[PDB]
Order: sequence, then structure tokens, then C-alpha cells
Amino acid sequence: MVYTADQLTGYTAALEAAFSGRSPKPHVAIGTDMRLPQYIQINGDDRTVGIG
Amino acid sequence: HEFAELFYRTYIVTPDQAGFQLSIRRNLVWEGWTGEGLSGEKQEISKRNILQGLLDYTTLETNSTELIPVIQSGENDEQFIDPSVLPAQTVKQGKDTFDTNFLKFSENGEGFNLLMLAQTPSRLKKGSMTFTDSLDSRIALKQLLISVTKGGTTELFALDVNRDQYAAYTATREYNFRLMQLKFHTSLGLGEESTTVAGAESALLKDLFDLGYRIELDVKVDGEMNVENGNGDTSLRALRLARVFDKEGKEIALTDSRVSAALSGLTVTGVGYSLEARLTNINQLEMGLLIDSDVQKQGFMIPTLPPLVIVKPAMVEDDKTYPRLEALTTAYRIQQMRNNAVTTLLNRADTLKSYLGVGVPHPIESNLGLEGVGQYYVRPYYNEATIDVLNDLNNLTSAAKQTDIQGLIVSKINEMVYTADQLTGYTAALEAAFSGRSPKPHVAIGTDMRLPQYIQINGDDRTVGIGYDYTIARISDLRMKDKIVMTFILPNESEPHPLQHGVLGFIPEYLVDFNMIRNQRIGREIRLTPRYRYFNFLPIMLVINVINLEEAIAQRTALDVNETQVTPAS
Amino acid sequence: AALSGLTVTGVGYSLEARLTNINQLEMGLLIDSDVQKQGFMIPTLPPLVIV
Repeated sequence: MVYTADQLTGYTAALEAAFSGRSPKPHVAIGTDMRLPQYIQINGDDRTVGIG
Repeated sequence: HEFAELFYRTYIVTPDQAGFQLSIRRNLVWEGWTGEGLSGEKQEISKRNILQGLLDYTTLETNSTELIPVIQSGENDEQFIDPSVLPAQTVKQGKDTFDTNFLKFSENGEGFNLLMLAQTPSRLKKGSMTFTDSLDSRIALKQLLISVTKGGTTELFALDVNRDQYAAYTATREYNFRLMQLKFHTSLGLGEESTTVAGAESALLKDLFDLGYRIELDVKVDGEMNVENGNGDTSLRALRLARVFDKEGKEIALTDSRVSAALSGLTVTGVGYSLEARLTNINQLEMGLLIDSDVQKQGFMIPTLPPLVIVKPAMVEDDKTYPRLEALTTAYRIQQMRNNAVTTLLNRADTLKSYLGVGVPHPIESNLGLEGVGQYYVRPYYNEATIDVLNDLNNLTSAAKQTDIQGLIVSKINEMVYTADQLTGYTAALEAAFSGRSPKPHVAIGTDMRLPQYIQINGDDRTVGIGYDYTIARISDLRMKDKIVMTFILPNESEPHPLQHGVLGFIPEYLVDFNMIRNQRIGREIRLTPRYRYFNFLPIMLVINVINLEEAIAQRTALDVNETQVTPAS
Repeated sequence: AALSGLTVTGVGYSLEARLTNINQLEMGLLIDSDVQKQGFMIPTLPPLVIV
């Protein structure tokens, strides 16, 4: 879901054009209840929401 | 931008030159001019590039010395077998075409003159055959024709008597300085796999060959030959059925039920033979294969593009009807580098698909209206395939499904690269162009922004292929979507070669500022003239498509199974 | 069989001809810039009271 963005959406290039002089690392927002965070963080899949 | 730089090397031309020319040397091999036919039907024989010779073997291995029999009815009908048992065979050597056949087994004299037999049309045009033409030191038998007859039906077996125990004439001494004998004494085996003339299985041996039985014949061939005059003769002394051996190879008596039943009425008799003789050309009356060089020179011309210009009123100081200069440079950079660069590549793919066909290589020198001089070194080749990740995936744990698609696509890319290298013979051309360098065909990888997180490895073996160097390039343009382009490039070399994929003609351009009066206005026009053009040489390109990539992740995919039928079904 | 009675003839052609307008009588790509702004207001909200 995160990767399918930025391409047909073009967020990162727009960020670079808007803000010049830094490396663009988009920040991913995570929102959920008390229940899912038990199943979001582990060790065993390097990607949590996406590498980098 | 890195993409167009990767696929098309930038070439800088000083502004006083309007183009560049390329003159490529070629080395050709061709069987010689025709003399007086129509001097080659007013179109000289097609010459074959020697670099094509590393792959196929037909452009070589001449036959211009072998003294194969030639049929000339009315003079040499007797020496050749009765044509009612075998039609005349057509063979080709040099510019001559004629028909050959098996000789007869001479009986009670009537020896044959082998030199006088093989008068090909090129010989007669040269004139009558001289005295000094001497045979070679190796005289051998090619084929021996056996006649397996049983009940009235005749089946022929062409046995290659060449390459057996005693098949070459051996010099013998009485007092004669040039006489060689032959005493052919051995056993010929006819296995089950043995095939009749023009293929097919013999019906006369079907019963035995169902049981895996084999038979042997004793072949008693005697003969003598000279190599300074050309006379010769040959007789057949004996040929009889010897034994029968089973499917394992023990001796079976001829009186056993199956053997005796199957071999009743069987008869075998020799028919003829053919000779391996060459003429040691001591007078050097041969023309062989010649070698020459030619060049095709092509000129490339660079145009001047329509101007890119802004207009602002004079006397007025502006930041929003016109920004800083940087906008002009940025707009020109966009126009040259991104919109135009992904256009030539797609047109190349479409042209290759349209004209060369999918997966079908064309011979070297077999195209003239195609792009670039690169076609004069390498086999033209373009191939494309599709990956259906949803229906082409095998994973067990849902926690490792992504390594699965990574490995699948990497393996497919590997195979595409290897098969392209195999068919087009790029490595030979690379070794031919340079000698200090060693063949390291780089893989130019073109892809959009989606796949590079799935090609780059995480814990998986292989990225692009063992011994292949690579450079993955991404472009955000939406013309490219779920598409990959791959071709070979030169990593380091910066001048146009036939092995370069494409060279970008680029000329420095300078702006001009001068206020115009066009229809009663005074306003400062800043004018930037572009001049550039992409050029393309190599006829090699590979494309792989990715489809349903999101789908396969969306659903579980597990274990397409072949429930291989232990139930009453087959 | 397929090529019997097949005739091919030329009809026309077209030119990629450009004019090197040294005096530059063209419009090209005109570059401008505009500014757009927005209106945002912060309202009052119902209070909370104790007796």
C-alpha cells in the first residue's frame, strides 16, 4: 500500500521540488487501537512499513 | 538525468561541424567471381561476413578437390549401378551441380579409370584433364550398399564403411612404385537402431528387432589402385550371414525356433561402393575461397530545434511574468532529457517488434534498412515475455512471500540475459572489437519507480546474473509503468562504435537577448535555441512485463498440485 | 500464386523541413507565474460550566 503511492501520486518528487537542499525520506503515519500494535512490531521482517 | 545518460552516451560536437561520418571496415569471404556467366547475373555473389562463421559452419568447409563421381550418360553408364534400384543423387560442389551414384562391383575385369570419371563442368571449361594430376596418399571407402532380400522385396542399407578398422588403402610392394592394395576383412553389424536408406525401419527385420536381436555379416572386399595413372578395379569376394546375438549379447544358434523362423528365405548381396579420393593439385589449378574488405560509410546530421522563448514587457521589472534565468535552463533540461528520451526507446522497441518478429534472430548482414551500423557485427535479435505473478508463484509461509517474487523475477531476468547472449553471439563481437579488454557485457536495466525495491536483493541469491555487471535505472515518467527494458552497453568507452547502443548528438547552445518591435511593441525577448538529437545503433533489446503484482500479494497462493492418478483413471 | 498480378506504385512523400529563423519570429514557450492564496478563520466553540 505504501509503495503503490509516490508513483501515480508523485509525492517524493513533489517534496524535492518544494523543498530543496535535503534528502527526501517520506515519513509514514501509523494509526490504530490498542490491539494491532501487538502485531505490527517484530524482528523477522526488515520492512515494518517499508525499507528506508 | 541518469536514465538517458545510461542508455544514450552524450557526444559533444564543436559548433562549426554539422555532422559526423562512420566508416566501418568489414572482412568478407566469398567463393570467387563467376567469370563469364552474366558476371554473376549482373549481381555479384552475396558475400558472407567471417564473424558470422563463429556460429554457423556452412560458410566454410569447401569441397573443390574431392574427386566425386559425375554421371555423363552415353560415356559412363556402365560404371554406375542400375538406376532402377536407386535414383541419381544430386550433390553440390563449387559452382557446379551434377548427379552422382554408386559404382558397380567390377567382375571379371573391366577396370575403371577414376580420374576420367570425375570430370565436373569446371574441369571441362578448364579443358581436358592433364597427366600431372595425381591422387592423394589416402584412398578410402565411404559407403557399402547391402541388398537385404527376402521373398522378392528389397530393402537397402547405407552403411558408412568409412571410419572402421581397415578402410584406407595400404601401400604394398611387389616392384611397383605407386601401387596400393585394399584387403577389407571384418564384420558389419546391423543393430536394432539401424535405419534404412531415407530413414524408416526395415519390415524384413521387424520380428527379430522386436526381440532386440542383432545379426552380423562377414564382408570380404578386395581391390587395388594406382595414384599416378588413375586406373582401378574392385571385386567382392564373399558376403554371408554369420551369427545372431540376443538383446543381451550372447550367441544364439541359427537353429533356434525364433531365429530359424525369422531368417528363412533371407538373402544379402552387395551392390556397390563410393571412394574417398582427392587430387593433390601439384600445378595449383584451384581457386579456393577468397578474402576481401569493404566499408559502408554513413553520415549523421544534427538539426536545430524550434526555439524556446519567453516574452516580457520592456521597462518593466518582473519576477512573476518571468522568474530568474533558472526556469529557462530547467525547462530546456526537462524537454531535452525526459520527454524526448523515453520516446526514442519506445519507438525502437516498437520498430524491432514490428520488423524482426518476437524471439526470431536474423542472420548477420541480413538487414539494411534497420537502425545503426551495429547490425554489421551482431546477430539481430529482440525478444519479449510476460510474468504472471499470481499464477506463477510458489511459497509456503506467508511471512516470506516477498522473497518469492524477488527470486522469481530475478531468475527470469537471468535466463533472458543468458539466452540473449547465447543466440546473438555478443561475446564474440566484443572480443573481436577489443583485445586488451575481456568480455563483460553490462546489463542496462530500465525500470520505473515500483520494481527497484523488488529487484534489489534482501537475503536472496543472484541479482542480475553470475558474472554480469549491472546498473538499475529508474524514471518516474508514467509512459513507463510495469515495464522493464534491457540491453547491452559499453560501460567506459566514449566514442561512437557499432557496439554502442546509441549516441546522443549534443551541441552547446547559447541564448540571445534583443528587444523586438513586432506589431508596435517594445519588449525584451530572451531566446534559447535547442539543438540535439538521439541516435541509436544496436539491434538488441529485451523487454519483460510484470502483471498482477499487487494481486499475488492480495491473495494466498499455495501449491498447485498434480494429483497424479492413483485411482482408476489411467 | 499470391504475387500474381500485384502492382506497386509510388504516390507521394513528405518533408521534415525546418526553418533556421535567425531573426526568430516565433512565440515558443511563454513562462509566467501566478500567486493564489486562501482564507482561513478560527471560530468560537461552546463552553463548559460548573454550578
